[PDB]
Amino acid sequence: SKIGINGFGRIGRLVLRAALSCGAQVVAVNDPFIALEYMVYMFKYDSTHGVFKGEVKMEDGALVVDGKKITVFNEMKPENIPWSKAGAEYIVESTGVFTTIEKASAHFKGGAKKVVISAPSADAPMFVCGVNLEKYSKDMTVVSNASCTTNCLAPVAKVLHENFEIVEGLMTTVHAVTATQKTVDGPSAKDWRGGRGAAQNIIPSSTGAAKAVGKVIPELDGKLTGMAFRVPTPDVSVVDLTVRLGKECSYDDIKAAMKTASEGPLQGFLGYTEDDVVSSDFIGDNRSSIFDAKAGIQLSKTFVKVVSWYDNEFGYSQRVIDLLKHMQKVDSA
Amino acid sequence: SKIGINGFGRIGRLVLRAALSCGAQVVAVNDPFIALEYMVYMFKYDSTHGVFKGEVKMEDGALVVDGKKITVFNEMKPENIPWSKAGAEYIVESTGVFTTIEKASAHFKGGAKKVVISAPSADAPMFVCGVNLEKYSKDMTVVSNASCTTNCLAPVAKVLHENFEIVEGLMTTVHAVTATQKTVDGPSAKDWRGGRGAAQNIIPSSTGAAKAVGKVIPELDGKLTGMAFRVPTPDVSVVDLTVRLGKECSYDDIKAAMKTASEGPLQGFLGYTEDDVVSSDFIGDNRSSIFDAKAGIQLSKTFVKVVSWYDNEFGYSQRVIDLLKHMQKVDSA
Amino acid sequence: SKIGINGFGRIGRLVLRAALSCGAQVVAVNDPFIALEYMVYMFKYDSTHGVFKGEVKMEDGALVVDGKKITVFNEMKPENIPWSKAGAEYIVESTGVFTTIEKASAHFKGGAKKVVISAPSADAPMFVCGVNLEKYSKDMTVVSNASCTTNCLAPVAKVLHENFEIVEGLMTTVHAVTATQKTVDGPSAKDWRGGRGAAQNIIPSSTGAAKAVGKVIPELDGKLTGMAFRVPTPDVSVVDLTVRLGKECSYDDIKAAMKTASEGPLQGFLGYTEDDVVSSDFIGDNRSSIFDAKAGIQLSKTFVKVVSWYDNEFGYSQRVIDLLKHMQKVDSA
Amino acid sequence: SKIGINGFGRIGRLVLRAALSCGAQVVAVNDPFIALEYMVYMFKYDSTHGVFKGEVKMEDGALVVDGKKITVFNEMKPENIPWSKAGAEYIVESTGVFTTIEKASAHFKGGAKKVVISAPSADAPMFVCGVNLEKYSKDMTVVSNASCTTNCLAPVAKVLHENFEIVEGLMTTVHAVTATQKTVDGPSAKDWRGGRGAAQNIIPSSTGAAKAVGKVIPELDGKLTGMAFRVPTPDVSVVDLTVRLGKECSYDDIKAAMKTASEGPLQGFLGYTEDDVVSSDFIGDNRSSIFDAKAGIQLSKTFVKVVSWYDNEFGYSQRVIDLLKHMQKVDSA
Repeated sequence: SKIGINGFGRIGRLVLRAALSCGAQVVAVNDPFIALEYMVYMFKYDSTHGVFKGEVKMEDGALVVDGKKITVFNEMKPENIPWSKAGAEYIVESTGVFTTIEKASAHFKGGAKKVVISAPSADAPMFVCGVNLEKYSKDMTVVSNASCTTNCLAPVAKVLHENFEIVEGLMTTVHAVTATQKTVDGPSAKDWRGGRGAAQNIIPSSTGAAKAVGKVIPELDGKLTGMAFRVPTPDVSVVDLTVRLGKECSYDDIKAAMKTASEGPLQGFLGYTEDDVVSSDFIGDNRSSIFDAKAGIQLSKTFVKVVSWYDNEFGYSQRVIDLLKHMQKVDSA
Repeated sequence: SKIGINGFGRIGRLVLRAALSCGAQVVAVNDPFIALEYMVYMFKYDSTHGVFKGEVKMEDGALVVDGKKITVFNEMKPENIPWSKAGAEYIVESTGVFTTIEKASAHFKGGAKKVVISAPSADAPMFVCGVNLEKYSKDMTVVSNASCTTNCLAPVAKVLHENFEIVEGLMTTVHAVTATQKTVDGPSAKDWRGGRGAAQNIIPSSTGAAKAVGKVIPELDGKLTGMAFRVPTPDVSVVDLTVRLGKECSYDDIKAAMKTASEGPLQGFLGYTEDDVVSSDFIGDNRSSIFDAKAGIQLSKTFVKVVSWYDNEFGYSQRVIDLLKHMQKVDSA
Repeated sequence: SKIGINGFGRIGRLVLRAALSCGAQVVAVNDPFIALEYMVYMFKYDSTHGVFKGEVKMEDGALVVDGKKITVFNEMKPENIPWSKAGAEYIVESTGVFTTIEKASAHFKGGAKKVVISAPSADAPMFVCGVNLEKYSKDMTVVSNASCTTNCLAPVAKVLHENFEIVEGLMTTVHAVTATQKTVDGPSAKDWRGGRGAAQNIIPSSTGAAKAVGKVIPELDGKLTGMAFRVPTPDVSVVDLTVRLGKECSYDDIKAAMKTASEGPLQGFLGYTEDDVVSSDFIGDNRSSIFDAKAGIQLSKTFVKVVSWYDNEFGYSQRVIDLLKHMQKVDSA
Repeated sequence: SKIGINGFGRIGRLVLRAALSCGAQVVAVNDPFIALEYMVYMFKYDSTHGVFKGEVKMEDGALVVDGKKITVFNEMKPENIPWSKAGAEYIVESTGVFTTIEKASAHFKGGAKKVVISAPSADAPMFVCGVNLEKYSKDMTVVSNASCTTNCLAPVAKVLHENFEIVEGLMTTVHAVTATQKTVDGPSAKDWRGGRGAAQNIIPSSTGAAKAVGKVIPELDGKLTGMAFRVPTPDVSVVDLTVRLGKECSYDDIKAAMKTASEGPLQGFLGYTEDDVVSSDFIGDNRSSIFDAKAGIQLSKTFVKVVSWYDNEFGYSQRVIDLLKHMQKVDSA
């Protein structure tokens, strides 16, 4: 294993924090606007997932978590980050700014070599664990792993459709506060309705069902669209999908299906429940999207609605490491 | 005008304070577990809509609000509440415990006569402002006015449908906490997942869109269903409805259809905006349902989603007041 | 060991939950208002501390947790609960209604034997770990363990005082919502300003600075008093304590005083942090009170302010376990 | 009357909307990072305060509110702002950046003349309404007007002291969120424990009790100091003062010192109540500081604790208004 974490906040850290609990190589970190000694404190403590326990302290000028020397670097320009002097071959791009094959590639200049963009990209392919896989192979150097939501409907589409089809469909995500969403009104000079007070409000949000779904499981590319509400909730989020379906079924079969798949092949990615209630239970639930056989579920013959919940902050976080992995296997020879 | 408001917490209250921004008659209130000096203090102040101005004091042993003595009484059972010695014509039920003609009816015994249920009834007619109207005449003694969510969907159904037909559809209301929602887990002995931490979580919710709607705008009795989530938000609540239409059209006209309404006949009930953002603004917006033309709206050819926000606590408040009135011109002759 | 936990809400549970991370003996549980089957569900799930892993299910008509048969009973009257056919000698009392020697003693009639009140009581002893101990011996049958604030302030008192003496103090507790605190106003028929909306508001609250502290640590019994603020927070709580000191010293020795103590004697019960920030970290932190060296601290000669945070839900829960324990050692022989 | 408001967010704004409720002059705004038509929308609508009714529109390239052409401008450095072509006599400084005599004088260069610091300064005088007054006269061109908390303490200390004296005192401010306080952990490079997540947590806050009170009411420059907790709460706030008195007296006369002051001199600045509870009622209460008489107030013969709330957003908003007014009486001749 060998990895690298360009920048580090929400994704940046759990991705790291994830690497660790999994079997991922410690690395190099590189985050301007955060000094070596804030990261220790800044990754050791977590409002929502919280604290940690490793040997989390600095030493010979860098971060040593759990007794393992992970260089940390800084530079407001990646064509500059070392990985030559450094020697971490797989880089993860966190930042937010550096989303396109053009903006990533830039890694190398410095000295570097293979990349994964932790967000949705306009040119870069767009892996999602279920289906990612095959579509994926070694030609690929700057792969991109489509978001949290996409990762939540991905699974859930695949089941639904292939198995009953999906002819047309809509989706509501009930997002739970994000980095952006301001503490109390203000600018979103671009994002305007989320310039507003993030804690008193139910606030719409343009999103992407369109996005990876079409872009990942292409038989679709054109049948799903969808929206989002951002709510006080600190970390969960329930994706709301309604389908005109195709193969008349019984809400029931919706059940069985997702179950048969929770174990069969979506094994670790889709989960399935009926042991109800839940709510932002999932907080810390390394998973991908879980099916709630019974809650917010409802049928009308071939017109159905399902609920799937994520953990936005870290189901995804585990995935980057799984995307991250999978490739090594293939990539490595 | 003579009123009566059996009980008073959320509806009981704002329906009190409703009455007086109108041209309503004061009365008699009758809330067990609540003494006269609690009420004044308990009406003067509202965390959500709050404070007031009225001459808010006890006098010659009853409530005097805005220098206009309105009795108040207490008894755990309405077949005993005065209205005899009282002289309070139309009586409104808030409590919750007394929902059906069987249970309202009982009013009389004490000495009574004219009544409306602030909630869904089993047997009771079920007027909604827009449509309620002509279906309703004086045969009806104990008529009910189905709820908050419903009140927000009538309007929007009736435009949509009548106008593009609606063949099948689905709905998500994002409720904002209620009376019920435990402040930190606990029994819901009957209502289990909203027993849970109503301020950490998004919690599913059986609801009634087929409810009032079907049993209000008959032609549908059967094509709509839906569910709910209670989110932190102290007072708002966006109704999400998806429809397979009937008459192909373009989310556009969904636009003008709702606009012509807001003005034409759906005057003061349905509202419509295009000046976006909005959020939990609506707080204190005597209205009923507001189409949000552009927000959490999406089209796909004859498959669509519309978004309208309520005000659970008092858009409905003004309605009882109008169901309440309407009743009088007709009823009184 | 052999226990019994009469009832189970916030305390009954984490008290259960408690026994088990220790080496406490499971038992019998006895809660009107809750079926067997809802317990399992109500015990393994938790907004704030959540999920568990236990062999969490029922069997030959009881609760088996982690393959260990704990009987469950329900009766609205404890002089009625088995402890007889039951064989469980130390009962714990969570309810809330049964706070006095008079009220507890009760137990026995049915058949039973030895008890602790996880509440503050009129007449029963009032043990708190740090100090409690010695003043405690086998005479006491229905001894009680004064609350969490107290649990919070004993150590922090005892350290300051014995050590720089303490001539007069005041205290503010920033409490973090409770069972009571209605989700949207309402009755508080005896408790009024915590009948109001407790997710919108900073709502004061009478409290027991005086309570258990005088009553626990004698020499004070007249020098401390306080108040509380309930804030949105789901679970932590910070005691703010001002003292006119006695022995001049410097904010500093306040520091070593507590640190030297974190290790010395208040060992597991007092904490001490200089590694700042913290905030409602402590979430799930089996402890007692932790002193935050530098945060919410301030000096001026011998007039000072100190800050310790709790975990009202579950530092306290460990303690009942400890109180519950020690007794055994004394009591048993 | 002529005003001018450099920048405009939380204060900038309500000082606009404050002026207006007044008899202030409209003006010209000047807020880089915000377009003419976002202003209008951003002036119009408020999560906490909200909406308006004004003739809120853009016209001949400026904002006309309430049919009053108030010019707007944009550039990232006021030594450049017009006020010469322009003609708005008194400039008010909001932004944040530009807090010193040095920093505002800067204004001039462009063309301008008179100024106020809606913020604490290091070199600019510090006027609070109660005491600012006389200390103030015309040799002062770029005057400063201490902040929220201060404004809340000023009156309360002023009565207490003068009147019972104040020897040693400490304070707790229970602030409610801020422009800054990140909604999900994160940077606070300068201010770290507030970089942490503002919505989950109770979070310390350095403050200045020391600040303007010392530098306001001369006589104390040295007897007080304090801290702050931010909580969820969107907008209200309560200053917690504990004091070693000097003149003995008893909780009570604390009452009437404060009550006779509301009427007498602190007339419309300190307000005082006993019809208790309140809470984050205050929301929009043009005022300054209100003494809650009986709420988390406690004596012990010359050691007390008085509680007073503010409305940080806009009690201070009206103040700028009259610091501003007053200046004009004098300033003009």
